[PDB]
Amino acid sequence: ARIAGINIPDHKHAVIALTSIYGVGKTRSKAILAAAGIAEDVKISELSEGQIDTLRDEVAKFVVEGDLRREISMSIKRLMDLGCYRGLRHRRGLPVRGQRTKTNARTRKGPRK
RNA sequence: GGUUCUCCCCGAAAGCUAUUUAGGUAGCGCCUCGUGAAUUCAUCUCCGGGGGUAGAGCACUGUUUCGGCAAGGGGGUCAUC
Repeated sequence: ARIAGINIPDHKHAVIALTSIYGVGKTRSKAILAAAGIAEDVKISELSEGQIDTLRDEVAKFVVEGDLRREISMSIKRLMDLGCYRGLRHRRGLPVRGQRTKTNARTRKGPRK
């Protein structure tokens, strides 16, 4: 299938296109392939009649899609409700990694203006 | 501006329209003289009408207050935005 989340890309290797499965990435790809006992030399283009099962099965074992994107974003407000550092820093846009906001932090403040 | 004898009858208008017209003039309206015509015309009563003014009203068009108060809120305090 195209499974959970619309589209699975094709005209490229199986592992690759599996990285484009909104919560599956570099490792996590070849880890499903290893599981499902199948190659990456073959593309997804070929979509095996075996691999077709394991698509939904192994992405069903991982927190992915809406499920993950829920939980994370539920927790950005969780701390926010409790007067946490991690909390308020999200509504100023600020980091939590001790980064340079004397100079940098132009992914947290947006770019130079 | 002035415009000269007499008697008798009826008797206006200062409105409208147009005008290089607005103190002019023309037509009409209104007067007069004559000739036709009509229970024509006029009034009044009775009978039938359409009316949007006066008055009144506040649905509508706007406008005004005052209670409540569906919604908005300016405004303050607080948070996470």
